[PDB]
Amino acid sequence: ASVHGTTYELLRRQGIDTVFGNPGSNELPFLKDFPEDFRYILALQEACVVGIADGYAQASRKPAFINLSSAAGTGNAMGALSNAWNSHSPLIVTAGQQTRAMIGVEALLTNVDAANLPRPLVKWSYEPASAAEVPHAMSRAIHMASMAPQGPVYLSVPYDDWDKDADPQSHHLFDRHVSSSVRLNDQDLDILVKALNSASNPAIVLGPDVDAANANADCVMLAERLKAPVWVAPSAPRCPFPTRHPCFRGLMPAGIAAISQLLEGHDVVLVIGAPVFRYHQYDPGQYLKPGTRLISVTCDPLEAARAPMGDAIVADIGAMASALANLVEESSRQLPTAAPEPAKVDQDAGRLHPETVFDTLNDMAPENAIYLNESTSTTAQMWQRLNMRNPGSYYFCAAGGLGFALPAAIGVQLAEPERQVIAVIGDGSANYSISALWTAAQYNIPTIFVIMNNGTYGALRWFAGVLEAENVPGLDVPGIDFRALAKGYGVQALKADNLEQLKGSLQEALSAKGPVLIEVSTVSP
Amino acid sequence: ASVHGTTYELLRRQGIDTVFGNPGSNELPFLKDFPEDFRYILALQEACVVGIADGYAQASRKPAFINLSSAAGTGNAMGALSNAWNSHSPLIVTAGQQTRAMIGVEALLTNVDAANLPRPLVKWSYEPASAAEVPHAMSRAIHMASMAPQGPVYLSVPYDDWDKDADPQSHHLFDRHVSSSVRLNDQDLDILVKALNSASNPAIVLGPDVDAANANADCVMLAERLKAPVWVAPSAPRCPFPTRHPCFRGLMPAGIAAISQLLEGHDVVLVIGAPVFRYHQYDPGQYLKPGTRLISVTCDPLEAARAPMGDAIVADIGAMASALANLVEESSRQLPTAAPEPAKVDQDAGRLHPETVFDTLNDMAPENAIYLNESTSTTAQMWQRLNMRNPGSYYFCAAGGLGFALPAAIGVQLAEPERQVIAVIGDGSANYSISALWTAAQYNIPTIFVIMNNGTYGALRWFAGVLEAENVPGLDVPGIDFRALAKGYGVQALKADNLEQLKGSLQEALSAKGPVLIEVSTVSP
Amino acid sequence: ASVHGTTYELLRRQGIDTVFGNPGSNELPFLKDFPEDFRYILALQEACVVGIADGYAQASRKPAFINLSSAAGTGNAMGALSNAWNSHSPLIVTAGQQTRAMIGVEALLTNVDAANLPRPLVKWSYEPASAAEVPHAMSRAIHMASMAPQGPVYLSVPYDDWDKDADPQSHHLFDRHVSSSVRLNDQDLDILVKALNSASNPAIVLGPDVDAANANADCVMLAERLKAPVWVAPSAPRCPFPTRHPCFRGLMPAGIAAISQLLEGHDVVLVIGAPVFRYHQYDPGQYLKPGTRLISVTCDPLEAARAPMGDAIVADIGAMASALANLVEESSRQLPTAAPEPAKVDQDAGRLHPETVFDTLNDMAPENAIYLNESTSTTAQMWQRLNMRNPGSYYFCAAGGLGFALPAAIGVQLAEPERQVIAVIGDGSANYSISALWTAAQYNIPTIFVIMNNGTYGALRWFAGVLEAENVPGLDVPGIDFRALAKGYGVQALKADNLEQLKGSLQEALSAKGPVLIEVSTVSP
Ligand SMILES: Cc1ncc(Cn2c(C)c(CCOP(=O)(O)OP(=O)(O)O)sc2=O)c(N)n1
Ligand SMILES: Cc1ncc(Cn2c(C)c(CCOP(=O)(O)OP(=O)(O)O)sc2=O)c(N)n1
Ligand SMILES: Cc1ncc(Cn2c(C)c(CCOP(=O)(O)OP(=O)(O)O)sc2=O)c(N)n1
Ligand SMILES: [Ca+2]
Ligand SMILES: [Ca+2]
Ligand SMILES: [Ca+2]
Ligand SMILES: [Mg+2]
Ligand SMILES: [Mg+2]
Ligand SMILES: [Mg+2]
Ligand SMILES: [Mg+2]
Ligand SMILES: [Mg+2]
Ligand SMILES: [Mg+2]
Ligand SMILES: [Mg+2]
Repeated sequence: ASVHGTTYELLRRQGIDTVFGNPGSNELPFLKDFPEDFRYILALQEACVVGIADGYAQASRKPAFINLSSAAGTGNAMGALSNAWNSHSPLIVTAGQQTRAMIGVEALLTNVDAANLPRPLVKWSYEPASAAEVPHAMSRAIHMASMAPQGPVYLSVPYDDWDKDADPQSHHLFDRHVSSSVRLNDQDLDILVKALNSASNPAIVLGPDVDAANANADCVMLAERLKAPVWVAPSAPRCPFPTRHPCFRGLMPAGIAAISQLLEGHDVVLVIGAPVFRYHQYDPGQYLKPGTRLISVTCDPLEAARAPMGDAIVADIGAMASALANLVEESSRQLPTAAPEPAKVDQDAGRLHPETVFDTLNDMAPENAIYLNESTSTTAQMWQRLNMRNPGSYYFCAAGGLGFALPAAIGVQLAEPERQVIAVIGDGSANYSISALWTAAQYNIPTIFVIMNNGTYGALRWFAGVLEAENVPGLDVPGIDFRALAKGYGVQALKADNLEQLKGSLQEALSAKGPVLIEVSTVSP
Repeated sequence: ASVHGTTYELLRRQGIDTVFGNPGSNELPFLKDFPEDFRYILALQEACVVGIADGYAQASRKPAFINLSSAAGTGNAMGALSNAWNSHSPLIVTAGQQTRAMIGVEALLTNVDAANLPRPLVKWSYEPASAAEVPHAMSRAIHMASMAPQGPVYLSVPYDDWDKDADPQSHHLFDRHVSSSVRLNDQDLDILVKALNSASNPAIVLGPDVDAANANADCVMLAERLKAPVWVAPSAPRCPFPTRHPCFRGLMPAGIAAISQLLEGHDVVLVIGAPVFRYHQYDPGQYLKPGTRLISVTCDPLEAARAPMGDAIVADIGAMASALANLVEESSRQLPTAAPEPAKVDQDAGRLHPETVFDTLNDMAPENAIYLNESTSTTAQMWQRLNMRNPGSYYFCAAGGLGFALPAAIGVQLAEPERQVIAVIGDGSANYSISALWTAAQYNIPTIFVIMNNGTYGALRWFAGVLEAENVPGLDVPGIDFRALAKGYGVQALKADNLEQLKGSLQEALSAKGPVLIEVSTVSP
Repeated sequence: ASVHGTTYELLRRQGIDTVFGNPGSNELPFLKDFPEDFRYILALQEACVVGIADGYAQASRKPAFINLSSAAGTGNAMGALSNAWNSHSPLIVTAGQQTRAMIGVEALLTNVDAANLPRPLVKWSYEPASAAEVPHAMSRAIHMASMAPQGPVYLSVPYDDWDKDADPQSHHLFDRHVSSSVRLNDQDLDILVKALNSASNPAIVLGPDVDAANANADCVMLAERLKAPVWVAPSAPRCPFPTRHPCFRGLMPAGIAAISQLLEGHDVVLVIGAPVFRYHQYDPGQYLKPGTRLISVTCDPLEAARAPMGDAIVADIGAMASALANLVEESSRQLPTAAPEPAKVDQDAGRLHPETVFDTLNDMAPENAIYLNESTSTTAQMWQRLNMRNPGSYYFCAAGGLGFALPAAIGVQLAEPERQVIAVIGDGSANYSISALWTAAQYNIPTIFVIMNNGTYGALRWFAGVLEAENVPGLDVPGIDFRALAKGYGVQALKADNLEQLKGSLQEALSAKGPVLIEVSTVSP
């Protein structure tokens, strides 16, 4: 067998059947004789390639495979990799390298010091020392991406390797099963369970690794047993809990003082599947108030190490959530009562308040819709206004890197063909990965894109106001016609200048057979 | 509180009470006002500092704290860090940096790009962005070193940071408890247990993380239940099993073909706490023979990812070994019978055969002796000839880096004051970290050093023979007087030119009140 | 031809004929069939290997070639590499890697992520992607080490590469000539010359790259023409000027305020071949006083970029010094008058003051002696008391990393067999690379080692006093018998407890046929 044949067999035996890519010369010897059982999903720029693959991996809860073009292709994707790192996305990023005979002279397309290029945004980065090593290196990449804490990995392959003879002993790679599905030993788990049972006023905080693990239902059971309020950890990349469940208390503010104030009076705070904590704004104060102790369950040693307070347990979130939910006592305390309905903001017949948009989406979207958020000034209102009953219903750029949601929404829709994906994206954010629209059109992936057009980088104007920072340049983005951009890439386009038009446009989009972009005229901050 | 006061409080609250170091200018502001409850152990060169700390950590099964002098001090220790990486040794390596005001100009003693210096031999490497961050960074270092898979970490601290005011919120760091004491979920563990119970001819292979976890006794129970032979994984850094137990089969040869041949006919091979596998010599063939399947339990994702065959489970070795030992059925098969006694090699009244030395050590040493090995051509015979009944009885440089055993033997003896440590070190190896002897003398740490003097780099002569490599320079090391070196550093010295003298010297050494070096004249290969 | 044959031919065609090494398994296929025209110099630990090679390179003014054993060997040398980086030493560091077939599994002796290991202390670091690339990679290493600014480089080679067929086109590598012997263009050089000619009170500061370039005599001519005082830049690794020439003003204090004060009243300060500046102690103030402007000529862009003041020119020091010396006008100003003789310190019949030792060395040593300094508390007095008329007469650890002088003195003596080398080394410093003594004995390299024994880390006690730092541990190093250590490694040993004995010992050492160590009892600080 050739290295080419052996590598594709390894991929298929490990459950990989799709290649997300943008091709180049160094990758042609890999992509040739492309297996008939594999799919290739082309995107027009590498931030888009990786964003699509990322959405696909996060929604499918399995690794996604990517193929990029040497250093420049890899480099174009590095902003996307920053998000993937923070979301623990299992991405296998491969890039083609020059033929071994031309690497020394640094021929055009040589990826110099290749393994260092994507650092520090990958768990493992490597270029094999010989062609016959390639299948083994691929095996390492697959497992490194897939083991807790999941994350992106990078493999660079000289293009002449693919046609070389494989080592017959590579067959031992094909069916390897590697598990990190582990939980705290019985003795210490019993101690934890007793602490939870004994708490007088427990609280629960959930992060994105809960949704990644599909631990949502177990966390619901845990919250109901403990009769505990449930918050989502700040800067949330995913939604880990049904947002209209009686215990739900919403998205935590991303500030030190704000969080300790919210947790005041709670004697035990159990954090599951989140960093402690992904703060953003400078909001100095106490990490916790006197009387509150914190216990974190995380899949990531780096998270456990850097928490400024609390105990921690490093384990698989699925295994831990299931064990805790099934072991804790049913508290005799009263179940928390549901948060009240959000207020209806006054809305005239002109430009749309974001609150109006979210209320309308919630009214019209199917109950199993999936939302993506890259409308950076409206996140708090989005979290209050969308009833998300099911797992896998929300994605937001985990490192705050714009250019995620547009392509990721296409990958999510590919992963979940029966769930309508609706990406709510600001006019500023829409540009970073605008060419991803083409992939939706070409493959007829029926994502709906809602562009919130207020003509400005609103979140930055807000932060500038907070800083009392005057005379900041570059905050306005006038003069973008999103319907024309959609037409440019072959996506049906609609405009909504008022509520009547928004309702009409959404009705049309929800009944469409392909992707649709709706440009919404929203109020200026 | 100052950063100095807060950091020492964090260290003591996290169980650290000893600093292994060689001091420099950038470290004086850390070392001043040294707490009266802490010990400082000086060594004269940094390979020695780190080797001592490494032995101490491995034997104590807890992190050891190191303080080195900027880049040059760190650099002098990097060979020692290579061993520590391979042995999963929990080492907190700190180094002083220039004052922040002088870093930009690159004043003398500036550690440039400090965090990159010890890579790739550390789990985490960092320099804090401000003085008030230092305690938090130290907390991260402690936990990163201590979490599975354990390993060395690096923290660089500008010397002006220590006198600055600490953040009062740093108190939340002091008592953090972080656990990685995890094992496979019940459902999948039951599957594993059933596979072991159903095996017709199981075999067990154990690596150093078993001894690190003190899982030895549980592995004995497991082997007795399964009625399975037990091998030690190749290139063994520690001894994970009693070497005269009936199931014990010794050290595996470090070759691909040799290992698959040894495992032939075993249907299930369970590897615990080892890489799969730390081969050395080129010995091509099948990774496993038809009919053999392999299951690896490892604490290290990097090990699980790179195994060329078998399934893997990434979990704590202590928790897994205990669970397996207590869950498996007692097989009705016959218990394996003990390996026969080693042959007595013919010995005249002249220079000592290594076999004679090991037999004599085994005869005379206490049953709870601890051995270290850096006699590179005699390892196989050492493993056959020493009855090591107890955990923590053997150490060998885990990355094959010479200069480990001499200082490590001092750290081990410090960790285990009631167990006689005997380091068996070749004449070549003895030189790498020779100045460590001084620390044994100064602190009266009563390690016994047995120098095997055959005048040559014997293992290299052997490998050259294997390669049929002629005209290799640099293989002979004549003209070293080890008694004089011992005298130079204040250690009692004895010579053994024959068996009578070896017995006399060992009797003297075993009754001595301080460290003793015995130079043994061994046969030339 | 084989890669082995082709690589040794490249080395010899590029002027390399000596390998400094400590061998290991991965290097045996390189070292076998060692060419009869090459020398191999063995040292017993890698800090010693690199120190010896460094002294050899610095004194010979040409690259030195080193061969180390995988990661652990490389790591043991990293403190030595820190000095080599700061001294711009052209060192070609090679290390053996595992066979390509065993790299993936990370067999024992695999150097993981090899090229990152010596960073940031090398100019270039690399592992070739195939065997046939090895000669080209070696060519790159040779030239990278040798081009201005000179420095260490690193090449990792899988051991199976050596026996493979070389590319016949590699012959084009053999005779490549690469020059960086460049100077400022005529127009701008004329501007510089006019500025120097027009200065009313110029001063000159010289650094180690002057001595490396053998630009010393040209700098003497320049100073005589400009009638300018000459200082040596702080933390001096080499001596760039005759120390009894009338213009000489000595070693600058390594402090910001001290230097600007010394330069006050000088309108133009010309710095040649030094960083601006290698300060050490914290001594805040003005970088330059009003009225002083600075112009730096440096071979190193990194130095030019980081200077906090002045203009800079990046060019070859030899070419620039020669051009300036020959272009400037002869000033009608009076030539500076020579510094007065140093005072004779009172000396009784007991332990030696360092001043006495240096005066005695100056009295007894040949006029072409070469000194090395690792007596850290006595540097200022050494610089005042040794008349060093010739180039290449002084070396001091350029990054302040101890363990340099003892091995470097052996390399310098090998480079300069007709010039008596005298290394003055503190009792503390002597231990870092003590085993280097063996190389001097084995190859009969007649270096004289003068150990200044005061029982303490004196420079650290001094700095602690400056910090008013109390209760610092680890500052005393009692109980070392240096005569016994010398005997241990086969070097003739003498002791000097008083001046009479010092004179007798020096007379004996200067007439000896081999290396000699003199242990001098010096006064305690
Ligand atoms: C790749 C990238 N570039 C720039 C930013 C900075 N940025 C920017 C430019 C924001 C404004 C986005 O504007 P929008 O139109 O998408 O949404 P809002 O008007 O609701 O803020 S929010 C923010 O953090 C970023 N996060 N990521
Ligand atoms: C730091 C370092 N340098 C060099 C080596 C190479 N090496 C060397 C030099 C060996 C010979 C050791 O000789 P010895 O006298 O200690 O023992 P034997 O004579 O029994 O081999 S074994 C080996 O791998 C190494 N492993 N580590
Ligand atoms: C590799 C390394 N380790 C530690 C130091 C710290 N250090 C040390 C330990 C000094 C004392 C040297 O003592 P000495 O006996 O050689 O000389 P003095 O007594 O004259 O200071 S000076 C100094 O910077 C260093 N520079 N380099
Ligand atoms: Ca906007
Ligand atoms: Ca030997
Ligand atoms: Ca001293
Ligand atoms: Mg258990
Ligand atoms: Mg699907
Ligand atoms: Mg490094
Ligand atoms: Mg379970
Ligand atoms: Mg103890
Ligand atoms: Mg010109
Ligand atoms: Mg010469």
